[PDB]
Amino acid sequence: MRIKGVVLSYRRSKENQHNNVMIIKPLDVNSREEASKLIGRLVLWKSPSGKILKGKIVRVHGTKGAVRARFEKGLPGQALGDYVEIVLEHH
Repeated sequence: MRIKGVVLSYRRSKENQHNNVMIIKPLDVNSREEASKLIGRLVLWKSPSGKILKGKIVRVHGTKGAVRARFEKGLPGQALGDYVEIVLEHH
């Protein structure tokens, strides 16, 4: 299963762990429960660089089902409105 989402916003990782954060609103996930069972799942975002960065849903945002994912590559984008695919990893 891959869930389709819209990156509402990005956050520049100023931390030691340079993992580019994003406020994703999954079109299928509009409940807190459906979002909370996605903690750890692998999000595939398409960077403007023409690369598919892999990320991890670290925590959800409210009851809206909007998930917040940190991407290992930590590469910028500012592609506000771009689409992701949340791979139901389940480790």
